[PDB]
This record gives sequence, C-alpha cells and structure tokens, in this order.
Amino acid sequence: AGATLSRGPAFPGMGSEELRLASFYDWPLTAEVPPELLAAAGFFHTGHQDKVRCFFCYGGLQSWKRGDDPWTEHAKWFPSCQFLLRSKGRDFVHSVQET
Ligand SMILES: [Zn+2]
Repeated sequence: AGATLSRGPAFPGMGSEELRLASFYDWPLTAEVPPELLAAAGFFHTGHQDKVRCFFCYGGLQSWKRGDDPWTEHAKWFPSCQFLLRSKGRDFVHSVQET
C-alpha cells in the first residue's frame, strides 16, 4: 500500500535561496511581504505581479499581505512539500494543518 512522494524538486535550479532571491528583483512595491522571507521559505517569484512558486513542491501562491508568513502559508497549502518538511519539521506542518 502507498505511492511515494517523488524526491525530485519541481525546479532544481531554483534550489538555491540566493538564486530564488534574485527572482524577486521586480517583486512589486505594492507587495507586502519581504522577498528574503519568501526565498527562505523556498519560494521564487514568477510573472510580474506577486505570484510565487515553491522550487520543490511547485506550490503557487499570490495575493501576499502584511503579516503573511511564507513558511506558514507553505505549511497551510502544501503540507507534503519535502523542502518545507526538512526545513521546518513534521511538528510545525502538523501545527499549521491542525488550525
Ligand atoms: Zn514546497
């Protein structure tokens, strides 16, 4: 019983936080979340608005707002992301899912 989550990042090149940070060179003025937090949480910027995708699970998120925690949003929407899980642990993700 049970298929396994594949281990390959959706976008291995964006596996680097530094490179993910570069993607936010045009992260909008009206956008309310710091790129550093987004890049740290595995997200890189796509498009020209405020859309991001996780380099690993490819979870796509937009409509970012003051206070929005990237790591939390990550756990909220993409709880099985192996990047999120290695970085924040099983406890953290469960803690976000159970609320
Ligand atoms: Zn992810």
